[PDB]
Amino acid sequence: HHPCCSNPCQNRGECMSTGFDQYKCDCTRTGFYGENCTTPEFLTRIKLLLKPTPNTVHYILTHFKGVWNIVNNIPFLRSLIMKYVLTSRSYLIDSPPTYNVHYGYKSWEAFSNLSYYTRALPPVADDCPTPMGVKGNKELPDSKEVLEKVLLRREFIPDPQGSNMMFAFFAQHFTHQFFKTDHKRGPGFTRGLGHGVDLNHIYGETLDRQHKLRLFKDGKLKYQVIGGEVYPPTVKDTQVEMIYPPHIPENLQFAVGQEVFGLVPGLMMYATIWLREHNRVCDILKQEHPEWGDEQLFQTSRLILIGETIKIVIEDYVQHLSGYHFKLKFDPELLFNQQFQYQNRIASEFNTLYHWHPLLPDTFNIEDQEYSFKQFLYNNSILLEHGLTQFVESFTRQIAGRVAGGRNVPIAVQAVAKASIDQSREMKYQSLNEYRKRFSLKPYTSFEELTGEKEMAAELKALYSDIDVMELYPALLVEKPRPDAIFGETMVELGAPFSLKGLMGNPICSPQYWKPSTFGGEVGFKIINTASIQSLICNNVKGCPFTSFNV
Amino acid sequence: HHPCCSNPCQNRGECMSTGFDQYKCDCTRTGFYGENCTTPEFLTRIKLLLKPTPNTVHYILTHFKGVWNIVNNIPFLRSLIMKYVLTSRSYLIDSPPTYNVHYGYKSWEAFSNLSYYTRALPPVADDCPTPMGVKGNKELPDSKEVLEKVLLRREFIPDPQGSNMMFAFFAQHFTHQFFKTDHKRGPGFTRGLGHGVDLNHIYGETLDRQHKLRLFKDGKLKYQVIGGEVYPPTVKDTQVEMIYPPHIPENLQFAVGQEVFGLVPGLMMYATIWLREHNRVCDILKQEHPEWGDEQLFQTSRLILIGETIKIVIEDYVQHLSGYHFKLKFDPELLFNQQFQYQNRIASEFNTLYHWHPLLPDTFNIEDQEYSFKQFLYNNSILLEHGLTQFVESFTRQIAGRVAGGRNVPIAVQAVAKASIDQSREMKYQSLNEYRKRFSLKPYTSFEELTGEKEMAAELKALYSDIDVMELYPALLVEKPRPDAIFGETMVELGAPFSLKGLMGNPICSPQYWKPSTFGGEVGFKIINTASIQSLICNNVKGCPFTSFNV
Ligand code: HEM
Ligand code: HEM
Ligand SMILES: *[C@@H]1O[C@H](CO)[C@@H](O[C@@H]2O[C@H](CO)[C@@H](O[C@H]3O[C@H](CO)[C@@H](O)[C@H](O)[C@@H]3O)[C@H](O)[C@H]2NC(C)=O)[C@H](O)[C@H]1NC(C)=O
Ligand SMILES: *[C@@H]1O[C@H](CO)[C@@H](O[C@@H]2O[C@H](CO)[C@@H](O)[C@H](O)[C@H]2NC(C)=O)[C@H](O)[C@H]1NC(C)=O
Ligand SMILES: *[C@@H]1O[C@H](CO)[C@@H](O[C@@H]2O[C@H](CO)[C@@H](O)[C@H](O)[C@H]2NC(C)=O)[C@H](O)[C@H]1NC(C)=O
Ligand SMILES: CCCCCCCCO[C@@H]1O[C@H](CO)[C@@H](O)[C@H](O)[C@H]1O
Ligand SMILES: CCCCCCCCO[C@@H]1O[C@H](CO)[C@@H](O)[C@H](O)[C@H]1O
Ligand SMILES: CCCCCCCCO[C@@H]1O[C@H](CO)[C@@H](O)[C@H](O)[C@H]1O
Ligand SMILES: CC(C)Cc1ccc([C@H](C)C(=O)O)cc1
Ligand SMILES: CC(C)Cc1ccc([C@H](C)C(=O)O)cc1
Ligand SMILES: *[C@@H]1O[C@H](CO)[C@@H](O)[C@H](O)[C@H]1NC(C)=O
Ligand SMILES: *[C@@H]1O[C@H](CO)[C@@H](O)[C@H](O)[C@H]1NC(C)=O
Ligand SMILES: *[C@@H]1O[C@H](CO)[C@@H](O)[C@H](O)[C@H]1NC(C)=O
Repeated sequence: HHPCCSNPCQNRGECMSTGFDQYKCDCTRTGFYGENCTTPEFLTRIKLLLKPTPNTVHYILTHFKGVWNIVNNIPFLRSLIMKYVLTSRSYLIDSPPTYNVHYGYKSWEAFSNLSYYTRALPPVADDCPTPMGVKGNKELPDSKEVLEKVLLRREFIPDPQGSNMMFAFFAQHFTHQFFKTDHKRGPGFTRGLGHGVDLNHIYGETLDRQHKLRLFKDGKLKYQVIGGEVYPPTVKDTQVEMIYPPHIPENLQFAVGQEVFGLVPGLMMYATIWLREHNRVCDILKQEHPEWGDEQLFQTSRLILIGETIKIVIEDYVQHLSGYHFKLKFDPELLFNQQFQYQNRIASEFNTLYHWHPLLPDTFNIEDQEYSFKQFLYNNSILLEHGLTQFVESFTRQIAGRVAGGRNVPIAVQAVAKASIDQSREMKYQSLNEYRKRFSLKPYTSFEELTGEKEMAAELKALYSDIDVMELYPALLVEKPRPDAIFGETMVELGAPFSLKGLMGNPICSPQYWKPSTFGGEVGFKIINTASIQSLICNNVKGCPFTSFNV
Repeated sequence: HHPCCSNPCQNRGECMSTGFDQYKCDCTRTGFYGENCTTPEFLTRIKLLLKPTPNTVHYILTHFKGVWNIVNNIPFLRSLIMKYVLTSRSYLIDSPPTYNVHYGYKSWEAFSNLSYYTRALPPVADDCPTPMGVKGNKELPDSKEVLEKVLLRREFIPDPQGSNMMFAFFAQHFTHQFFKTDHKRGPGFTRGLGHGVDLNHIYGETLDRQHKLRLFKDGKLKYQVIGGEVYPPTVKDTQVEMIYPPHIPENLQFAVGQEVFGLVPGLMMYATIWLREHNRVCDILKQEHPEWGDEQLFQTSRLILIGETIKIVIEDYVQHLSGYHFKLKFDPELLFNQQFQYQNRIASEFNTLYHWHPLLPDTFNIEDQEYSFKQFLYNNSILLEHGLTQFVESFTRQIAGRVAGGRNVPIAVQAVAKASIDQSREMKYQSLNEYRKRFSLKPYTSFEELTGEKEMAAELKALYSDIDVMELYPALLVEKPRPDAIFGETMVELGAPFSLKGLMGNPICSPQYWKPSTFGGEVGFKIINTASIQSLICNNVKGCPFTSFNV
C-alpha cells in the first residue's frame, strides 16, 4: 500500500513515495526538519513557546469588554488588530490551491480545473489498509448509527449565542452561492466556478441565465408586482430553470439566480430582498449618471452589491458568530502593505464544516403560525401570505439551534446529515485529528476530551474505537462548545481561515479595484462602506422593521 | 460624445463620466492629484527627479561588461538586481485584471470571463468623434497605405543582435500557447483559457484532447517512429483535430497539442522536440519512482516541462533579446518576501506587440535547399526529409530579420501585417502615445523622433497628421531601434512587464509549489533548474547538435 498512508509528515511537510515501501517528507518552509518534519528550527522553538492556544486567544477576545471598548475607538489600534486577524487566518490556506478529490499530489489538472472543490488535506490514498490510512478498524462505523446515536435532535437545543432565523437563513442564502455541488459529477465537484462571493445566486452562474433575469432597462433585474409588492419574476416569464415540485402554481415559481432557492421561503425572502437592493442601487446610479446605459448600470450595481455583501458578512454576520468584543472591520486597505493573494478556490472541507443544519428549528414560526418542515418546504405561498415585513419581524425573534454540543440535527433533515458523513468517506477525507494538526490544533487524546461529557463520548468510543480515526463532520457537531457558544474550537479554527481568505481574496478588494471610480464614484463607494444587515432590510422591506442576527 | 474621449486623466488615474459632458478623474494611489491627476505629491516630485529614463538604464545594462562580469559572480548582488527587475516590471501590470474590448470600466463580466483577452488600456468609447478619441482626422489613414509605405520589406534587414531561426520559431511556438485568438468571437477573444505558460500547445487545451494525445502507459504522450526517429502521432491515429489543407496526406497530418502547428515545419520541429522531452522526463521519473502510475508520471512531467519552459524563456530567450551584460536568473524565491500576485491574464496589446513577422527571412534555408514560403508552409515532408538534426544545425546558422527600424515585413505575409492594423482599430486601441504614457514613457513629439530618421517619418506625417494619433502596432515596427538592437524603446518597455509578469505569475512559482516534492523530488527539481535551450536540443535531437538563439 501507499507509503504515505500513515500520514507521517508533520507540520505541513509533504509526503512523497520514494519506492514501494519508502517515503520522504519535504519540510521546505515548515520551520521544521528531520525525517518527519518534527525537529523544530531554533526560531520555531521560540515561536512555539510564546504562542497562545486558540482557546486562550478566544478567552481574551470574549472578556475584558472595557479594554476592547477603548481599543475599538482607537482607529490605528483597531486596524492593527484586524490586519493581524486577516493575515494570520489567511496564512493557513494554500493559495494558489493544491489538492482535490482526485489528486493527492500537486498537478496542473488540479490547479486548472475549476469544476473541482479544492482540498485543505489530500485524500487518503485508494489502497490504504484502513479508511483513515493505517489506524482504526477495516471499516468505519455505520453512518446511520453515528447519526442516530450522537447527531439527531432529541429536544431542541437553542443557540446560547442567540442566533435567530434571520441569521440561519442568511448563512444558507450567502453560502449557497459558493457551495453548489455538481451531483452529476460527484461530491468533490462544484457548479460555482467563480469560487467565491460573485453573487451568482442573484445574477445567475452563466451569462445566458443572467440575461434571462435582466430587464435590460436602467440596469435592473426583472420582477413582478403581486399585491403591490415587488417579487422575483416567474419561471414562465423568464424561461429560467428552477427546481420546483410539479404541483407548484405558476406565479409561485419564482425565478432567481440560484436554481435551488425555491426550496425554502427563508431563501426566497433574501432572494427578494437582494433583488430589490439591486434595483434600488440602479435607481441611485441612474440619478448620479443620467448618461450611463443599462449595461454599465447593471455591472456597476453588481460590484456594489458584492461589496455590500462582504461588508455585512464581516461586520454583522461574522461579528455576531465570533462573540468577540473586538469590533471587526471590512477594510481592503488593511492588506495593501501585506503579502496576500487576491484569489480563492472553495475547499471541500469548508463546504462540509458549513453543514449547519442544527440551526434549523422544529417549526418555522411566522406571525401566529407554526409551520412544520412539510408545510414550509417549497411553499412560497407563506411568503406572499405574511409578507416580507412579517417574515423579518418573526425570524428576528425566533431562536436558532446550537450547532456544536451534540444531538441537535432535526430529524426532518436526517438524510442530509447522513449524506455529509457518507460523502466525506466517499471523498476519502482524513480524520478529525489530521485536520486539527493541519490547522495548528492539538490532536484530541480521547472522546471525552472531544465532547467534554461522558455519554456521547462512550457511544463514539464504541463505534470508532480510536480517537485518531474520529471523523471531521460528526466531530464538529458533537464537539464541546466554547462557554455559552454556538461552536467548538475545531469549527472556528478551520472555518475562520476559509471564511476570511474567501472574503478578502475577492478582486474588488485588490488595490486596482478598491477605488471610488469602480463603483461609479463616491456615492456608490459609500453604499458599500456603510452597508449593514439593518440597512439592507430598512431600504428594501416595507415599514423598515428592526432586524439583527441575534434574538 | 463620451466625456472621457480625450483621455484627460494622466498618470494611471481613471476617467469616469459624471454627466453627459463632464468627467471626473480618480487619482487614488497614482501619487498625483488635481483635476487630471497631474499635480505630483512631494514624494512623487522627488522620485521623478531621481528616476533615470529607460534609454539610460538600457545603456547601463548593455555597457560596462567588465563590471557586470563581477556583479554576475556575486550571488547576493545578482539576486538583488534580478529581484528588482521582476518587481519593477510586474508593477506595471494590473493584477487582478481590469478592462477588455467590451468593458472600458471594471465589471464582474470583464473580471470573470476568461474568453476575453484583457486590456492594458481601455478601448476608445464607441461614440468618440475620432478613432483615437478627439485628436486627428475623422478616419485613420488607409491601412494598406501604412503597410506599403513603412512596413513592407524592400531588402531583407538582418537583426544586428544576431537572432537566428531557432529563435524565431521558438518565439512563435512558445507564444502560441497563450496567443490563440478565437476568430469565431472576434480579435478581442482567446481560446487560451489558462492565460499563460500551461503548455497547452503540447498537451492540448481540453481534457478530451489531452487524453487523445496520451499513451496512458508510463505517463507518456503517443508518438510514431519514422525511419527510427520519434515524431508526433497522426490525426488518424489519435482523432485529434488539426488545421491542414485538403492536399496534406494522412501520414503527414501530425497531431500535437496546438491545432495550428502543422502550419510551418519550424513549429513542428519544436513540437517534436518537446514531445520527446516529455517522454524523456517520464523515463527519468519512472526510474526514480517505480511505484508511480501513469497519471502521476504524466502530471509530474508536465509540471517539470512547465518549469523547463520558464527557465529557458528567462535565461536563454529573454537573456538573448535583452542584450544585457547582466545575467538574468529564473528563481521563484526572489519574490517570496515581495508583494506579488501568482496570476495573470493575457493582454490583447501583448498579443499585438508580439506580431514579430519581420523576423522571418525571405527563404528558409535547410542544408543546401532554399525554400520559398509557398514551399515551406504546411510542408512536414521537409522536416522528415532533412530530419531534426539538420533542422537545428540550419536554423541555428540562419539569421532572422530586424523587427524595429521599418520596412522589414516579408511581403509573403503582408496580409497578416495589415490584419494587425485593422484588428487593432476594430478593438478600438488608444494611440501609441497613450500606451507610452501608460508604461511611464515620454510621448513622442514628432514622427522624426519616433523613427530616428526623415523619410519614413515624412510618409507617416502625411498619413496621420498628428503624432498623438500614430498607432501602436506600426509604430513598434518603424521605431528607432536601440543601437544595433532588434527593438526600440516602446517594444521593450511594454513587452518586458507583460513577459515577466506572465512567467513569474505561474502557480509553479508560488511558495507552496516551488518545492522538490512538487516535481517528484530533487531529481525532477534539478531538471527544471538546469534546463537550457542547448540541453533541450542535446537531450532530444540525434547527435546533440550545438545550438543557441544567436548565429
Ligand atoms: C429548511 C432548511 C434546509 C433544508 C431543507 C436543507 C436541506 C439540504 C439538502 C437536501 C441538502 C443536500 C445534501 C445532499 O444530500 O448532498 C443540503 C445541503 C447543504 N446545506 Fe442545507 N438545508 C437547510 C438549511 C441549511 C442551513 C440553514 C445551512 C447553513 C449554512 C445549510 C447548509 C448546507 C450546505 C453548506 C450544503 C451543501 C450544499 C452543496 O454542496 O451544494 N443548510 N441542505
Ligand atoms: C512562416 C512563419 C509564419 C507565418 C506563415 C505566420 C502567419 C500568421 C497568420 C496567418 C496569423 C493570423 C493573422 C490574423 O489574425 O489574420 C498570424 C498571427 C500571429 N503571428 Fe505569425 N506567422 C509566422 C511566424 C510568426 C513568428 C515567428 C511570430 C513570432 C512571435 C509570430 C507571431 C504571431 C502572433 C503573436 C499572432 C497572433 C496569434 C493569435 O492572435 O492567435 N508569427 N501569423
Ligand atoms: C475537470 O475534471 C473532470 C473530472 O475529470 C472532467 O470531467 C470528466 O471529463 C471526461 C473527459 O471529458 C469525461 O470522460 C469522457 O470520455 C470518455 C471517452 O473515452 C466517455 O466514455 C465518457 O463517458 C466521457 O464522455 C468524464 O465523464 C468526466 N468526469 C466527470 C466526473 O464528470 C472535466 O471535463 C474537467 N473539466 C475541464 C474544464 O477540463
Ligand atoms: C517518523 O515517523 C514514523 C511514523 O510514521 C516513525 O516510525 C515509527 O515509529 C513508531 C514508534 O516511534 C514505531 O512503532 C513504528 O513501527 C515506526 N514505523 C516504521 C515504518 O518504522 C519514525 O520513527 C519517525 N522518525 C523520526 C526520526 O522520528
Ligand atoms: C464571455 O463573453 C462572451 C461575449 O459576450 C460570451 O459569448 C456570447 O455568449 C452568448 C450566450 O452566452 C451568445 O449569445 C453570444 O453569441 C456570444 N458572443 C460572442 C461574441 O461569442 C461568452 O459566453 C462568455 N463566457 C462565459 C463563460 O460567460
Ligand atoms: C487578543 C487577540 C489578538 C489577535 C487575535 C487573532 C485571532 C486569530 O489568531 C489565531 O490564533 C490561533 C492560536 O493562537 C492561531 O493558531 C492562528 O494562526 C491565528 O490565526
Ligand atoms: C542596473 C539597474 C537595475 C536594472 C533596471 C531594472 C530593469 C528594468 O527597470 C526599468 O527601468 C525603467 C526606467 O527606469 C522603468 O520605467 C521600469 O519601470 C523599470 O522596470
Ligand atoms: C522588394 C520590392 C517590394 C517593395 C515595394 C513596396 C511594396 C509596395 O507595393 C505593393 O506591393 C504588394 C506586394 O507585392 C503588392 O501586392 C501591391 O499591389 C503593391 O502596391
Ligand atoms: C467559523 C467561520 C465559519 C466564521 C468565522 C468566525 C469567527 C471569525 C473570527 C473573526 C476569527 O477569525 O477568529 C471568522 C470567521
Ligand atoms: C520585450 C519583451 C517581449 C522581451 C523582454 C526583453 C527584455 C527583458 C528584460 C529582462 C527587462 O526587463 O528589461 C524582459 C523581456
Ligand atoms: C403552504 O402554505 C400555506 C400558507 O400560505 C398553507 O396553508 C398550506 O397548507 C401549505 N401547503 C402545504 C402543502 O403544506
Ligand atoms: C485638465 O484637462 C482639461 C482637458 O480635458 C484641460 O482643459 C485642463 O486645463 C487640465 N488641467 C487642469 C488643471 O484642469
Ligand atoms: C514540400 O517540400 C518538399 C521537400 O521535402 C518539396 O519537394 C515539395 O515540392 C514541397 N511541396 C510543395 C507543395 O511545395
